[PDB]
Amino acid sequence: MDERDALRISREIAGEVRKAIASMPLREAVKDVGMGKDGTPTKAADRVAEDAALEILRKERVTVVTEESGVLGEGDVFVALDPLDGTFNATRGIPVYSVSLCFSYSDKLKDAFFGYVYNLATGDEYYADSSGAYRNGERIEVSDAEELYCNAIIYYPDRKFPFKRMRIFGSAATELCFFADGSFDCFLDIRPGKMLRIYDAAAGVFIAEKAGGKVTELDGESLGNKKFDMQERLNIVAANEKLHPKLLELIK
Amino acid sequence: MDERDALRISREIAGEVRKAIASMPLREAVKDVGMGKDGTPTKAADRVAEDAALEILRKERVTVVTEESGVLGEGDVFVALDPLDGTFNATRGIPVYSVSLCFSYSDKLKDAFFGYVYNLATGDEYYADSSGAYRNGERIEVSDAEELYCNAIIYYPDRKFPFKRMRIFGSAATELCFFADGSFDCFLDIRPGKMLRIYDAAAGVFIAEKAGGKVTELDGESLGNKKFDMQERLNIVAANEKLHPKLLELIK
Ligand SMILES: N[C@@H](CC(=O)O)C(=O)O
Ligand SMILES: N[C@@H](CC(=O)O)C(=O)O
Ligand SMILES: N[C@@H](CC(=O)O)C(=O)O
Ligand SMILES: N[C@@H](CC(=O)O)C(=O)O
Ligand SMILES: N[C@@H](CC(=O)O)C(=O)O
Ligand SMILES: N[C@@H](CC(=O)O)C(=O)O
Ligand SMILES: N[C@@H](CC(=O)O)C(=O)O
Ligand SMILES: N[C@@H](CC(=O)O)C(=O)O
Ligand SMILES: [Mg+2]
Ligand SMILES: [Mg+2]
Ligand SMILES: [Mg+2]
Ligand SMILES: [Mg+2]
Ligand SMILES: [Mg+2]
Ligand SMILES: [Mg+2]
Repeated sequence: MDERDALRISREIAGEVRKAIASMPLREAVKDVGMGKDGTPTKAADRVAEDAALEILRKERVTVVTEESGVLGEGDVFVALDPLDGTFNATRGIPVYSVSLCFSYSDKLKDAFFGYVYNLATGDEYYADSSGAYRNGERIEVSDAEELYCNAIIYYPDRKFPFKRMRIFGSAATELCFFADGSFDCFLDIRPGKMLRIYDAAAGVFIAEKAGGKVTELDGESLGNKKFDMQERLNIVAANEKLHPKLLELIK
Repeated sequence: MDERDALRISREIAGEVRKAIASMPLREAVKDVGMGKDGTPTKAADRVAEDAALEILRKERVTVVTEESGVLGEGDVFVALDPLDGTFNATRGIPVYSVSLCFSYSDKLKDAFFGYVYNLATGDEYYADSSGAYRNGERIEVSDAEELYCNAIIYYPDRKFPFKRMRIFGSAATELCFFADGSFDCFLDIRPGKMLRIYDAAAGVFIAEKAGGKVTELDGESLGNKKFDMQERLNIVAANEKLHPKLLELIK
């Protein structure tokens, strides 16, 4: 499987997940239907989305690490799948949620070859491959902002900060892309619990890097050894290479 | 002018604002075109929205307090107009922004008779009159949550807090409605600078009250005396009666 196969497969998945979600009424979608393998409830919305995605992915030689159903399959290509990221938004009719896919040539993030985030509410398509990062077919890149007085997405502000603005939308996959295209100057999940799972962030990180962003853990260590398994957890500091170290110092 | 007149006029305005905005490309929309009478730049998108709204409002015996153009007209009915609230979002293709209108029989919020917020990106319609609060025709009401461990919209988190989730979408008009319909358990703008302007909050406050929410200033004081002028500024604590005082204690 190569980066063109991946785009083809992801698009097909985005299409089916969109169909499934849309043909579900809010009152039915918000319902708890079971316990995710991740340890959090699976909403009906999560279930229908994962089903449509898994239906397509089983026809491939891959191992899938997906939020509601855990690890599936045997292949050597590894796929981190968030079938529905921003489920809380989705169930409230709030239009920020996406299906997220990252593909890797091993169970570690450093071997990622394709990242893909499709906003299921707006239809915006983000992906990145060896050629670069795209929003709706157009090349994107991170902003040139050098100042801490900038536009930040941050989980969670636990003190007074210097940012121009702070936002929290409730979907890291999509929010990493907001950073990837330059809409926001930086992205930060600095929650002490390390809440981010591999499928939440893998795609977005990959896209943001292709878009020129520097993306690390809290101390600035590489994300390269982050594993595609249910146990993996992440803190993230993303910014252009000039803003990035200023952020590291700010949270020290 | 009564509460049915206001509904008719607000809907007409929403339709025209959506038309005006949608007919503009992001690259043209995002441009600074002037200085608002509020003291912040007016984007192209802000200007075209305001123009559409003012064409319809100039034909009524009203005084309009609007963000980009300031105070206008001489009528005894006062209208707080945010022609585009969430402009930052709108210019970035982020689908959380609205046009906001509160109508009052005096220049003080205590005499408000109609509240209206129309999401320009999703078409959701929120309003409230003497009969209650509506989302897209359907009656709404705030959540019953009693615990601080709840779903919060808060500007801005500046210390560790007890909430289940924190969200910041960048449009208080819409976010006040998210609270009004129970999607979030509370809404807080506690910024030291007291940043909210009358047209940012008036409608949303009105709708949220009709929905059962208790909505006050920082110290629990009434909002009734808040004036429909450019000088007015607000901090907000909104919740159901049970949750509200717990929040007041939390932020002391
Ligand atoms: N983004 C796809 C459509 C989809 O994935 O739904 C395309 O451009 O064809
Ligand atoms: N991840 C939760 C929110 C949170 O706990 O940050 C959600 O479903 O949105
Ligand atoms: N998924 C959320 C929904 C809610 O808070 O009402 C939870 O139960 O934590
Ligand atoms: N990463 C989790 C937590 C959050 O964003 O609140 C999610 O995307 O929902
Ligand atoms: N919400 C209006 C339509 C609009 O204002 O655009 C209606 O119910 O017809
Ligand atoms: N009102 C600003 C955001 C903020 O200062 O919170 C904007 O949306 O442009
Ligand atoms: N309206 C914002 C836009 C931005 O921050 O890029 C500003 O005041 O500059
Ligand atoms: N633009 C956002 C935030 C702010 O301006 O304070 C609002 O007014 O709702
Ligand atoms: Mg789950
Ligand atoms: Mg998910
Ligand atoms: Mg997730
Ligand atoms: Mg302005
Ligand atoms: Mg505005
Ligand atoms: Mg506003």
